Amino acid sequence: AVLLSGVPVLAALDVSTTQKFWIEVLGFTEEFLTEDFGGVSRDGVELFICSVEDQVVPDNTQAWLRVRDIDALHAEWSARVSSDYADASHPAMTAIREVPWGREFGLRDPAGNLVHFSELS
Amino acid sequence: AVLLSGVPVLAALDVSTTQKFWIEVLGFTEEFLTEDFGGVSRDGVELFICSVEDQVVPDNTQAWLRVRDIDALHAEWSARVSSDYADASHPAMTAIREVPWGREFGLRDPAGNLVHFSELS
Repeated sequence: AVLLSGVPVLAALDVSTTQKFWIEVLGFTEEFLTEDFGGVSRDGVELFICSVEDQVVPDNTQAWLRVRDIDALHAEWSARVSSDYADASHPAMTAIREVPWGREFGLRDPAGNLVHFSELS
Repeated sequence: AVLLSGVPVLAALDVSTTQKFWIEVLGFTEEFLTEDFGGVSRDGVELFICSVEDQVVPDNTQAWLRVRDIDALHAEWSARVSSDYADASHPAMTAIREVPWGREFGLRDPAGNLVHFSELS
């Protein structure tokens, strides 16, 4: 038995809207969408999105995506996603930060999930 | 910018205990452990484990791991993890199920996270 890859599952009270963001704003390709369960990918890296009935769940859900050329990716998204992280009514994206293992930025989606885009250095 | 891989983040009120399960029971290799944040991997596939203060979060957290030879993996774990899913006091593992996209089993860890081990067919 060999493990092949891992697929983070984001949570959302509204799967469809959250998936539309990952696709149209962030530039992921749709894999599938049902009412309760959605999937997207970019460069073969997949993320699923599953419905929940309590907002505390997505507000406490995270994922990491390892990237190459984090600078290009942040620039792609800088016009599209607010840098005002303190405003919880909209998605937002942090600046790129240097952390002890590499560089990363965080992105909070419309559902509340926090995804870390990171590069090892 | 190229995405390289995705890393699911499990939730837990007790990170250390949950990581000890993934390592000692499930046979993952430790990557790191701090009080609030842990990492493991197997065949290069990583999972992180992050602390939360509300049990509803891990009880509603999922991940998918794509595998090859799901039958070998289930057999590896069958003596080690109860098949009594209805008993919530211990980890448990479902039987392998045929789903419209392939075959899969679910594993609920001590923290409450549900991870799906799946094979495409």
